[PDB]
Amino acid sequence: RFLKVKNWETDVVLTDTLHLKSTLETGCTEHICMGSIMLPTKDQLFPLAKEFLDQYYSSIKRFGSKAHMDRLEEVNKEIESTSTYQLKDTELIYGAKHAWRNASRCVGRIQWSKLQVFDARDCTTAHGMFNYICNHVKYATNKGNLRSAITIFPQRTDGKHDFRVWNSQLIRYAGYKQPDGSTLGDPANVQFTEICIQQGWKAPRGRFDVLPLLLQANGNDPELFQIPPELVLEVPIRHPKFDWFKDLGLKWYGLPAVSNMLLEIGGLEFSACPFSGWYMGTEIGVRDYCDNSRYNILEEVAKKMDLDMRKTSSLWKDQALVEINIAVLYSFQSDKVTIVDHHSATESFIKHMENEYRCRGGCPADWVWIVPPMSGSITPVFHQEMLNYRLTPSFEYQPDPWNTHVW
Amino acid sequence: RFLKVKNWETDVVLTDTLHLKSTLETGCTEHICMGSIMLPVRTKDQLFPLAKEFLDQYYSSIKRFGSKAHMDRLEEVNKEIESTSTYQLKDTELIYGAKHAWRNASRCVGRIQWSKLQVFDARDCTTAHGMFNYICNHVKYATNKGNLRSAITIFPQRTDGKHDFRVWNSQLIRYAGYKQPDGSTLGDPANVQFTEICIQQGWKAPRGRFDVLPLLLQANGNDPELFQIPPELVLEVPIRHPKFDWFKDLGLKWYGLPAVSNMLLEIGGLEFSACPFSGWYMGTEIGVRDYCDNSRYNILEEVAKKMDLDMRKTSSLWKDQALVEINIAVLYSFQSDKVTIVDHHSATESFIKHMENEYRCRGGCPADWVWIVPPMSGSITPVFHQEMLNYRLTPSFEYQPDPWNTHVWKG
Ligand code: HEM
Ligand code: HEM
Ligand SMILES: Cc1cc(N)nc(CCc2cccc(CCc3cc(C)nc(N)c3)n2)c1
Ligand SMILES: Cc1cc(N)nc(CCc2cccc(CCc3cc(C)nc(N)c3)n2)c1
Ligand SMILES: C[C@H](O)[C@H](O)[C@H]1CNc2nc(N)[nH]c(=O)c2N1
Ligand SMILES: C[C@H](O)[C@H](O)[C@H]1CNc2nc(N)[nH]c(=O)c2N1
Ligand SMILES: [Zn+2]
Repeated sequence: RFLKVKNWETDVVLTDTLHLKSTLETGCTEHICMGSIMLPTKDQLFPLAKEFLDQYYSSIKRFGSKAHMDRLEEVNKEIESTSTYQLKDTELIYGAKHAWRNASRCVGRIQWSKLQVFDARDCTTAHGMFNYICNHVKYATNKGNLRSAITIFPQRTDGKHDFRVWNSQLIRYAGYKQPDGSTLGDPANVQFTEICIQQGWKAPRGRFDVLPLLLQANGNDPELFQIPPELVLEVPIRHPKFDWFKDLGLKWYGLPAVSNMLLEIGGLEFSACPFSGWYMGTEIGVRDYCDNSRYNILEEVAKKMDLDMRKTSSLWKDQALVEINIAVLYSFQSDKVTIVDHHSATESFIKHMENEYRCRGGCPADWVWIVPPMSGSITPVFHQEMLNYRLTPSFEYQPDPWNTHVW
Repeated sequence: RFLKVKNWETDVVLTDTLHLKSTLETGCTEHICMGSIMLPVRTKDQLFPLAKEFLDQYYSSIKRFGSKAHMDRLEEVNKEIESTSTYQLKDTELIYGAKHAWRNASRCVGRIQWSKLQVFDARDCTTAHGMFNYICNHVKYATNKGNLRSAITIFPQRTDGKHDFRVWNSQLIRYAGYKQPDGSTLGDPANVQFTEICIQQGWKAPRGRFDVLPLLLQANGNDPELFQIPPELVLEVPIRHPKFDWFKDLGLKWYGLPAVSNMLLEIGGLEFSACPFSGWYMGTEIGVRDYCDNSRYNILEEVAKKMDLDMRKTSSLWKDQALVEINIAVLYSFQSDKVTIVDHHSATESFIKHMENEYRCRGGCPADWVWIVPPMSGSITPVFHQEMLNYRLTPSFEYQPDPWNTHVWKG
């Protein structure tokens, strides 16, 4: 019932009580741990509503008050009458902020409470969606001084009228499968890019083509929009010592903005809720650049450093990896685009865990995702036991829309 | 019930049926995953099912399930349990059991080698001098002048829990740590406690940075006894770097032979509380963890100083740079001295092949991602992108409490 987590570097022991509130399931059993798997009615709705409003009214220290009881009856009467309900602005902001607070895979949560929430529940068309998104992009980018934000389109109704952003990120690069046999640009986005072309996009067929938005409103067929180029801040990648690095033609965008997830607050489902923060360096340098199935540039870089690639044991991949990552961080810092390195981000998360344990009785965390994909054991999160459990409000995956949507 | 695991780099999808033969629990529930928790006297009643289950596995593997030899062995074990309250394994059952414990070790990336294991049966051992001799022979055979060979030595099983055989050392070869009055540590901070015990038991500590610890050996539940491994048997590698000539002047070396001596081997319900085993190192065990943990030799600062990295801002990745050069040095040193070692690229690639073969032939390969992914350069190794399923098969290696916490001192 009370659970302990030890840090094996500092011997610090923390007691988790928060997990008893856990309200969704993990995919694990006593017979099998699924910790490393990527993806494991009016009656239903009121408990969910109650559960959330109880926590909300607890947070403003008004639990069991008149205002609390009144709201609970209001929502009860709204559900029984309308089969759903609407969140007050204060509730909405709280729910979004907590969805991030509870994201067990997010290392950047020390920032959870500084989230700008843009209420787009009045949106009705894809064109409106595009306006709301451009404003989000520009507000968050902030000339390089990045600011966390989320924009929240209308909640699901009968699920025949969903709002969806088809892009997986607001800003991503196209991928085209070539007669050659290889892949030009980002191999992660072939299927979506093809979908764009099929809906009508004029693809330029470059390596770093910013994808168009594909926006679905009120269950309708989605439409294409190009984000004003002047709103998409990009960074050319150079190395502080290797002059030749720039000759790779590498760039990345400043704004990371996940657009394909579902926000669940008090039982209500917000299927279009793009949110953005700022990058940890390894996300681009290790994953985007080096993943065999991504831009996969290790071989090229190594050659330019003139390393012995005859034998795995010269650690040439590791040598090139560090340099690629040094360059990402240098390039962003020099251009004054907010970025954080894995040492600093994981140290911050450790301070955040301790705060959550002391002020909330715990912090759900998924070690598999929290430990950076390079230099794991020299960051403090490596040695930190973590308990992973599912709290609501939350962000959830949802099927890619082209699998669901009927045209 | 079938379970799928996907590789996100290759899209290879595998199907596990083997998790169905799982007995022991995980620590996880439907409501909480404990997959990153480090550490998540049997009756007759409990013993016979465990025996039967083991002997069923064994007779299947030799293609003799349900033979007369199979039924007779069951009945013979049956009686031995009913009459003596325990039982003895045949040599072949022990070999098989020790190999399977390794095969089943979900946190071990080196399992492609599981069927090549030299088993030394030390169940006739009765004294701590006896154990010492057994362990010297294991050390010599395993070392093999640098061409390392996997081996395990198996001392008599637990009886009433009052007569346990234990090796108090966590590894057969490890360096002393000495906490100084000024609060700093000389040698390996990981071994301070055990070092103190050794000194308390009467070891004369040389007090250097790399002193091989004496063996501390308990036989038959008796108080343990100190023995120095003959230095001629302790293969060491001095650490130097291929391009950086100042690296040797750091004064570093390490031992060639990784040999865990504090785990418990469980076979068919029987508990073997002293069962030291050894293989060979993956380079990152020394260069990432032994040298670079803040709680260990903690050499990252000194190395980066000497490389003249920019150390004012963590964002130079000075730590990451030093870490790679240290690990380059470790592998270069071992290879140059012809001591067996494997890098983390080669080991993880080998593990992925092992894992697919295991799915094809055994219907599964239980695997702990937290432990299998190397502690540097995780995502440019093929395990990072491999979904794994973690579950517990017997035979197995388990932890046990350190014996200085449980031992009843005789005097
Ligand atoms: C502000 C700085 C932020 C940093 C440094 C950061 C960092 C990260 C990183 C490194 C990951 C793992 C990424 C991967 O390997 O794909 C991640 C995942 C995640 N982040 Fe954060 N993030 C930030 C902002 C935000 C915000 C504003 C939100 C939501 C409002 C958010 C929600 C999430 C969620 C739900 C995941 C896991 C998603 C999944 O399971 O696929 N992050 N974050
Ligand atoms: C042949 C060369 C071997 C290699 C390269 C290898 C590699 C490794 C590594 C890197 C670890 C994780 C160690 C740590 O991070 O502390 C490990 C764990 C483990 N190894 Fe292997 N190993 C080898 C041989 C063996 C042998 C011979 C056995 C026993 C017969 C064995 C049984 C285990 C077990 C039970 C664990 C997990 C221990 C735990 O749960 O803490 N290994 N191995
Ligand atoms: C806000 C934010 C801040 C930050 N620094 N980085 C990101 C991008 C990393 C990220 C954050 C949250 C969710 C996802 C999607 C991960 C994913 C999902 C699926 C379905 N398949 C994958 N292979 C990967 N990616 C977003
Ligand atoms: C045969 C073998 C081959 C190889 N390449 N490496 C080793 C040494 C690594 C190892 C293998 C098995 C068990 C342990 C003990 C790990 C441990 C456990 C706890 C509870 N705390 C720790 N700090 C460390 N370490 C052994
Ligand atoms: C807290 C965490 O589970 C712990 O530090 C583990 C993580 N993964 C590991 N992996 C290996 N191979 N060895 C270890 O000691 C650890 N330590
Ligand atoms: C199989 C494994 O679960 C998968 O590779 C995960 C591992 N850890 C990760 N960690 C982060 N931060 N992001 C990822 O996409 C992944 N992929
Ligand atoms: Zn689990």
